[PDB]
Amino acid sequence: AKRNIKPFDGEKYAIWKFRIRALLAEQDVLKVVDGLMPNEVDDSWKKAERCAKSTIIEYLSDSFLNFATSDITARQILENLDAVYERKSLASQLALRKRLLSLKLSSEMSLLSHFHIFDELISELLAAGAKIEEMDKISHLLITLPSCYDGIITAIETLSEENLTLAFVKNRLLDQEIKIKNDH
Amino acid sequence: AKRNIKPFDGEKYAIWKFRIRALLAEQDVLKVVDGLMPNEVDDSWKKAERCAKSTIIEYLSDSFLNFATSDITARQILENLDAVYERKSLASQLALRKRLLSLKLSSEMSLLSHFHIFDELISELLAAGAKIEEMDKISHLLITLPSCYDGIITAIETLSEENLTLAFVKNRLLDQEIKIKNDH
Amino acid sequence: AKRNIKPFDGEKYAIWKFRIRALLAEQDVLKVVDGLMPNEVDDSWKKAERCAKSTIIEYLSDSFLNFATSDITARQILENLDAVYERKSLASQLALRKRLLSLKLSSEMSLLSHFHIFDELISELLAAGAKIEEMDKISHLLITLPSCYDGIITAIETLSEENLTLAFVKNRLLDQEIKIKNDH
Amino acid sequence: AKRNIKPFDGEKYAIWKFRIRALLAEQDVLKVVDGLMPNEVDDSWKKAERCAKSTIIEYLSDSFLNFATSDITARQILENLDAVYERKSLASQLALRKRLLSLKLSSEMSLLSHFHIFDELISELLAAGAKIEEMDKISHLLITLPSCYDGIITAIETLSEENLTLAFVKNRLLDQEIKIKNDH
Amino acid sequence: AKRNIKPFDGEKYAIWKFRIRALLAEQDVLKVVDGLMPNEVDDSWKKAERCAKSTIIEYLSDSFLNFATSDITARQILENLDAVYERKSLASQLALRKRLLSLKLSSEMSLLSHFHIFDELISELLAAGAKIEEMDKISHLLITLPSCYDGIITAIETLSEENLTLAFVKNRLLDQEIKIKNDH
Amino acid sequence: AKRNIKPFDGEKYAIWKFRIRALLAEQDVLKVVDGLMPNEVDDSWKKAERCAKSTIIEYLSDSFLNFATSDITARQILENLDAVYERKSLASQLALRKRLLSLKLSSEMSLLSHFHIFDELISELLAAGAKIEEMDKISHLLITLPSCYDGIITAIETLSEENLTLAFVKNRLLDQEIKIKNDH
Repeated sequence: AKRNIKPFDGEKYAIWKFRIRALLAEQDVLKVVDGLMPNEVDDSWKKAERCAKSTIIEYLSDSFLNFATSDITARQILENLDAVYERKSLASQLALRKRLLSLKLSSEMSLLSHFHIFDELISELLAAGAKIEEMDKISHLLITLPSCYDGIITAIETLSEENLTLAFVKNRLLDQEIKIKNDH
Repeated sequence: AKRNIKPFDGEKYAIWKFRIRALLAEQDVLKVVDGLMPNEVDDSWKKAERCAKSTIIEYLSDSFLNFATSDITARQILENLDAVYERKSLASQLALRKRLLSLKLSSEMSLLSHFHIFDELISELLAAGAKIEEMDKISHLLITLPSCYDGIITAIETLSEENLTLAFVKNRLLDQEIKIKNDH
Repeated sequence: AKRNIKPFDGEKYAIWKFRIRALLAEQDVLKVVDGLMPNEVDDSWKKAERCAKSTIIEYLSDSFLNFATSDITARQILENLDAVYERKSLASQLALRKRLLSLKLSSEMSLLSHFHIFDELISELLAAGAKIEEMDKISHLLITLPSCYDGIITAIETLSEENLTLAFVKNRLLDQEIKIKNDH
Repeated sequence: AKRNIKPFDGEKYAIWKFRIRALLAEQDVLKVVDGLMPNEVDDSWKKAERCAKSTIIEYLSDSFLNFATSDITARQILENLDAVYERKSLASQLALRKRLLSLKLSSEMSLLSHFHIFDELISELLAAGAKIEEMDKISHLLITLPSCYDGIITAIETLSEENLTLAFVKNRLLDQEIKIKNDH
Repeated sequence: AKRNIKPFDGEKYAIWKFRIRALLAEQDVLKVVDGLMPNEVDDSWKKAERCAKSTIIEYLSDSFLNFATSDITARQILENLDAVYERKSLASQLALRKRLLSLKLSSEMSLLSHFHIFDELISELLAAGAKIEEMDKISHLLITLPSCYDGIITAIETLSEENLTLAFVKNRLLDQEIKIKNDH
Repeated sequence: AKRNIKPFDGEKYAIWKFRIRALLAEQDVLKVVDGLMPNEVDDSWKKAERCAKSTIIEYLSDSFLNFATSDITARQILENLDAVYERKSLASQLALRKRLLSLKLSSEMSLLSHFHIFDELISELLAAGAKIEEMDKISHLLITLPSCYDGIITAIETLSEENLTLAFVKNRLLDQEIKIKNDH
């Protein structure tokens, strides 16, 4: 159905997995991957499993068929791909946190690309066994900015830590980005 | 279904949203986005929800999938996108007003491209939350023109401000642009 | 359906309009644009309106959607496009007559491309609002040719008016250039 | 359906008409073009007429849409195109005969390509209604050959004028061409 | 259906004929061309003949459409193309046999291009009415490779013969080439 | 249906066979290949056989059409292709082992890509009839790493050979890669 999914070439596994899961959810098949295996399986379950396996095999590049050649269901294929490409290791978290704690904003880059990079790093941390909530994301985003945003950083941190959301902080930062680009 | 929609890469959100809304209306699915949530859900409503969510996910770039990563409906995805990209802000509208006031037609550019740029700026300013009347758009268009159009700028302002539509002014400006190009 | 209709980008509006109308007629949707609005609208009429609007939006560039941005029917979109791009402006007619009269053939040119250029100029001129019959088209085409064609030009202008058509004249000119190219 | 059909740009009209007729016959729609118009029209006839007209418009270049701008059926479009193009002017027949009378075999061209070109010329001339006997075709083919085939020319002329066929002459010419290429 | 069939332009007629016959067998139409004229004014027979003619015409280039312009059955069209491009002539067969016997192999081209040339020569002999079996093909192939392949040529020729194919020999020769390239 | 299948040209036969089998299963046609032939054949079985043969032929290159020239079914084509290109021979697997020995890790390549290449080679070797135990896979993986992994290799070797799996070794090597890339 959806043909905007680039075949898995070993790069950007999160995006491919998300698009495959969305496409499966379109066809009322995502219950196979997530839902528990019923004690008795009927024709509908078999058809759903066949459709999920066919879709996953179709959206895998030629070199990656070996993840599906064996007699393994779609959920097993996704589990194997997740284990190979999204592994929960403390070393990965420790390596990624140092990059996240040293991610300054370059002058030539706008806050939209910087926000995209920061969100990519946060999602990569969350892929491993990390527990980062909204407040930690806000704190990292605030500490990953140059000195021109000191006023908004001081003002935002004074706000109560119960209604703060990442979108609100991002909008407040973009407003001062617009203000700052005028004063430089 | 319709592959003329450019994936949303953070630029020209109004066009992308309009195209997505039109595509959803074609499939008889737009009732998810705008129609009220029924008290009792059925198979048709769930199918429409899934189809709308899958279409929106299909027509988003790889960077913007975090708007749909959460288990939320297509209506909520569009609401979040509206709040993050079509929010009403005063600083942004002030910057757009400055850009409109500092907009000058270049010699190389033709009046059609200048009109397109002016309409884009007006649409962005209106989305930013600045109410603009037709006469304000007409005055901006008149003052954003070079000295070659001074005669027609003076002539147009003398007309009564009761049926002066932007289309008539644009047509007259094109007609005199033909004469201006004839004399160069 | 058909992808042979190039998206509208401000050039060759008549061809795009005709192809869009033909595509709408193929899907039995042209009654929306041409047929009178019924007093009571049913599911079929609104479905046809949605299909026409989606088709026109799909075959419009991202810069030309400002007309359709307002929630208005496709018939009004076509009417606005016609008013903007097919307007009875005398200055455009005069400029296109001046360009058409001074349209001498170049040495490095193919007469099929010359016919294409002449026909697009004529189509633009008719869009400008100046009616040109057949005889004027043949006269302009004949006067646009060099002196090497004088024999066939005189033979054609000596022929009867009833048998004189633009396509027949173009065929005669092709037959003559075959000899001209052979005789070199 | 068939994408092998080249859009009609004013050249080789017979090929385009044959391809379009075959495509229409594929969809069981050619009955509209060829069959008599029924006194009472139904939904099927209207759908077939719409499909035929839409296909003809789709497989027409931008320079020939004027043949379908008027509100006419596909039958009338094909009739007008036949009237304009399915007629051989005196100059066309004279040019065909001149090409036949001045046809020669080049060094780089093989005998298969030359035979194909000669057969194409004969087919085009017969399309104009010029009856040609087999001996005339044989004489034309023999005089269009170089001087390297004089031996087989002398051999062929000595055969009785009762069993001379074009196929036998072509086979003998190819057999001699094999030796001629060997004798170099 | 099958679009891998390239349009016939007087090149590699055997491949095109095989693909066309396979496509006709897909639609159960081969009875029209291979049957002993079981004509009994059947509607199914007429439909099959029309479908065969349409399929043959679709996969023919514009140059070669003169082979099917007349009202001849698909069997007659295939027979005419066979008589034109598969001519049983002993002189051509002898010349091609000389070409095979004096083939050898170059110093720069890989085994794949040499195999393609050998396949072209063998197919042209089979077109020329020469009866060649698998063993004859292997014997012709194995006398053209350089002395670097003698170690595998002797081993292949020493085998028990019986059930060995040209494809297996080609695979072994490609493996030997892979082993050779590491040294030379 | 799916045109993503590269036509077979003697390279990567397993991928081509898997894609062809998947496509046949999609069309409800694969039952002719795996399922037993019924004693009495009906029209449905004949249609499925025709579809399978035509689909296999369509995705065979012009060089490999000789595998289906004779009157054979899809099963015969697939079994002949298996016998020629999927046979379990010493020569088939010795080359694969010699390629595994020379799979040195490059500096620009991450261990994810190198692990994928090693897995592809191991799967190809398994398809070559050479059964490989887990420890052999681990040793083959370990001998392809540079001197930067000496410590982890020694630690792995000192481990007991009871529950040492390839996944555990790969995870340890990836953690060591993180540590190494940190130390540069």
